[PDB]
Amino acid sequence: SKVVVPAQGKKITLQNGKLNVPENPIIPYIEGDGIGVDVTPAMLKVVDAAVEKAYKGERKISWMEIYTGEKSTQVYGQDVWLPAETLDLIREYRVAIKGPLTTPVGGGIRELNVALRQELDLYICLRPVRYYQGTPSPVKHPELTDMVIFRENSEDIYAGIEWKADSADAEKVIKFLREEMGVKKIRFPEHCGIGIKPCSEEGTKRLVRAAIEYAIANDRDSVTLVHKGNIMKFTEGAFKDWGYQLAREEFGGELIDGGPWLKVKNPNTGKEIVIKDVIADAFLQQILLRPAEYDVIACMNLNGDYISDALAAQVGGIGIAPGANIGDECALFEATHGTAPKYAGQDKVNPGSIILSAEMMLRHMGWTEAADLIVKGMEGAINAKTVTYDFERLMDGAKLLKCSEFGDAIIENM
Amino acid sequence: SKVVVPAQGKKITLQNGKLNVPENPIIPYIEGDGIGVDVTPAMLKVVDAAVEKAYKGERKISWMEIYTGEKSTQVYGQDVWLPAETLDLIREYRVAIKGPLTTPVGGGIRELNVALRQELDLYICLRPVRYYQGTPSPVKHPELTDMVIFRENSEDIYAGIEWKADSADAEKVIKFLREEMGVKKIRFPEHCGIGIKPCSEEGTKRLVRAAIEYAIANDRDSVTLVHKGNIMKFTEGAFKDWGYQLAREEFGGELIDGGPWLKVKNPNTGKEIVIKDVIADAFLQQILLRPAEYDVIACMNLNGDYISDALAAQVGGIGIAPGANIGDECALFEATHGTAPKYAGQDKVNPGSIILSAEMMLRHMGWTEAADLIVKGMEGAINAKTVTYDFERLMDGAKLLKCSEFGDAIIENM
Repeated sequence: SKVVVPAQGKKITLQNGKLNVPENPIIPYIEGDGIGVDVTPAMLKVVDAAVEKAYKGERKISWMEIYTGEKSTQVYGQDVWLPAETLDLIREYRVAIKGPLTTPVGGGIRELNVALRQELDLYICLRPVRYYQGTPSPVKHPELTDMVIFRENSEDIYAGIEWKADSADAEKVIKFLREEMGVKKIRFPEHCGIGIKPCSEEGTKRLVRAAIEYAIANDRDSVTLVHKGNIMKFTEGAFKDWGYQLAREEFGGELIDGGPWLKVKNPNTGKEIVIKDVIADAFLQQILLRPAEYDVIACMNLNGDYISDALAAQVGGIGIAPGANIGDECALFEATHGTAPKYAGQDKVNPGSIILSAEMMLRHMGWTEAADLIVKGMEGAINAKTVTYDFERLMDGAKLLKCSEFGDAIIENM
Repeated sequence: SKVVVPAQGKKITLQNGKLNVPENPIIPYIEGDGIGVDVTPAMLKVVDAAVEKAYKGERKISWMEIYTGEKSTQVYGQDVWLPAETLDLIREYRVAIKGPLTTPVGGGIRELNVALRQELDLYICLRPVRYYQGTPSPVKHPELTDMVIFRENSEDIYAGIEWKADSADAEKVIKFLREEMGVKKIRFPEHCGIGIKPCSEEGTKRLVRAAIEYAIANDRDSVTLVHKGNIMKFTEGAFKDWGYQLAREEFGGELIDGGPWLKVKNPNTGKEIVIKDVIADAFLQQILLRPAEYDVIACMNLNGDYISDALAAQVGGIGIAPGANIGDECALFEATHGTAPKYAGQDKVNPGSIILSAEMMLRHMGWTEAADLIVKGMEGAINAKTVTYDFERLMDGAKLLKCSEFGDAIIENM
């Protein structure tokens, strides 16, 4: 209704589990708030150059701007932060990419990134972190890290089922918990905010299934379920049990003797994938001390949020960390950083995150060659020390480029 | 009843907020399970040598062994993992130290470390991490880290208020949540485990008060409240608001203009303590990228657990990280690592954690000189590269000592 759908261009189609991508697909993009106005132009220019170079003119993307966050209120009116048509258009065109969003405070509105993932049921948050050679790192051996995070997006404490201290509602659930449930373990029942943490079997088995399938399809060495189940037995503990169960029941998992770890034989390479588990807090230490020991990671919402943020900081990739939200009907690729309002419009921040999320998009669409050209450009720009301010500060001998220019460095290294 | 209270020795007394420590105080200790049988002998020998050297014979500790975990079932019978008298004796003698505990699986028993902290209301988990010069680290600059963690011990998802998927109980609370509360946001209400997360005002203001007071008493530069309140508004968000509020209301906090950060003037040094906040997941990145920016840390149960584990791994201190649990009536000092059953009895693990927790104990008792001798011994053993297997693997030029011998290295560097 305020989106202009492209005259040339054809919708991607879902023909039962498989995307059928036209040569001129319409891809919806949300520019983003803040520095989105800087990074999104740079991504449109490098994805274009990459599909121009890979398919020699045969394919072209028809970008269609859709609206969410702050820009959605300048186009549809001050009150609408998430238009209902954005959810239909992402549903309909199947794959979309987006910049960073601003959620307002003061108006009772919940975190718009999380609202997109729950409203479209994009239950997989997929976060790949690997080291790009030559990026400044705080650790000794960033190159030992190469992990793929499968974070459950639809449940956990992150669902935002909670009530305010001294509200009638909070009072009412605390009364129910103490009188009807007999909970004698709330230290201070007065002035007490209450959060609900759900974990279901359908919720963990659809995420863990997507994680093992990723490991078979890409011959990864292992799947680690990380959880905090020694303390949260019936949610985090339930997640680890349901994940091991699904590996035995659907993938023919077998004990590496005495257990608890399982072997899954890859039906294609013949190799064995170890299914193992480690407690979340010891895991946060393990990724620093022994990163080469881990590979595909499956976890719940909150843990996945922390794991991905920590891992991305150790490889120097806070501003180049890619991400996707995948459900059964559509996928939403995204810049994983914030809107950084100070720098907005100055053309200086790293467009690295949204560009590498675009390579994940291209790859997901089957346009592997275009996708490969973007990570070739990336490795080359970085190695050329021809870099944006956030990497140049920490580097000796770098050439400082604006955000737009780093886009052009990616195209020149293609 | 099976504890033998020492014939010589006198009880520490609480004379309203202040400990009055005798020259021969009786200190209860729980040996611990696993490697506790190795590390606890080493701590008793170095604390002894340190109070022998500091006060030239005038003071002596009268150790009284009390029982919890696996050793409690060999002494009181197979069923009793936490004797009710252990809670009276810690209550009564005011300060205790303990080794690592085994919680059993299969018998419905909750994590005994957490049960001690809740049963005695030891609401402060205090975790100091600093770098000891010359220890192997995975990061470039471990010396930039010097933080003190104030972790809330009595509330959060850690209280273990939860029910099993498909239990009558879980069914009943999900029915209450969907019908009486109108929650339309549980993705999968069937086969769904439910955890409760409480956060109260009394719970966060008593922990944050202990954190600011620590910063005034030790002239630390800042207090950072780390929370995940952009998503959990009424618990994590409540914690950050109640912490800022208590800094304005009880410490005369003032805006560093426009806010949200506050200044507290130290009533003794005249210096200003900045009270600030950072979101938990960005914090996990910040401690790696800019550790020198942070100092005293206040957080809820789970976040504090992760923060302390991550920070201890970056300074190479997973096996020498000290910890205390402080309430108003007693304090429980502890080895923060696990029981490591493989190595138990082999006299080879690092006694570093329980020894440095003993220095915190000594310090808490007012025996500052004895406490100072132990960290002098520690710095010296490490610098001498006269070290236990866990540090020696990673070091070039080290001398490998057994667990007992490293105790003696600490005494020889005193």
